[PDB]
Amino acid sequence: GFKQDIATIRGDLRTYAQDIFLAFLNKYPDERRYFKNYVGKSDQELKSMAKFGDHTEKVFNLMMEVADRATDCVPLASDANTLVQEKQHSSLTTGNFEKLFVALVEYMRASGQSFDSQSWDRFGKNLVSALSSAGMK
Ligand code: HEM
Ligand SMILES: [C-]#N
Repeated sequence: GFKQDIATIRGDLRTYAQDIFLAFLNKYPDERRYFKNYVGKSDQELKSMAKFGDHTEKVFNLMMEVADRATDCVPLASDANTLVQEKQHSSLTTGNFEKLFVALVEYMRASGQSFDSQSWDRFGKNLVSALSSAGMK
């Protein structure tokens, strides 16, 4: 279930974070523009870069914190507020986050691993809702 999936992801966080983030960028290539350092680079070029792995690890660490702190896949308002108030998130709308969870759910369903993809879909939905409540346009 959802709780186990957090453990699955955390067990190999760097690998899953890079794979899912790439799945996001590749499904929605318009989103790559937000990430100047990643423009014009293949998956393998990005995986070779320590900074790319470090960035994706930090993002997915926090996502996993928000997921673990949630009750029944409903995230805490304070966590949504953190995400809205991140300086690097200033120009973003909830659609950016919606896209990320579409790609994440797609990745889980395509994977050989037994992810609770429906729970991640619900979690994504509830997070988008919470981002809006915290003031994200
Ligand atoms: C739940 C999902 C997300 C989480 C937990 C998250 C979290 C974070 C964190 C912790 C950082 C700082 C890490 C660092 O300095 O490298 C960061 C940076 C950033 N985030 Fe997110 N983020 C999420 C989704 C998104 C989305 C969907 C976008 C837009 C497509 C986005 C755009 C950015 C950008 C542009 C930066 C700065 C990257 C850079 O200049 O190196 N984030 N995010
Ligand atoms: C945020 N990536």
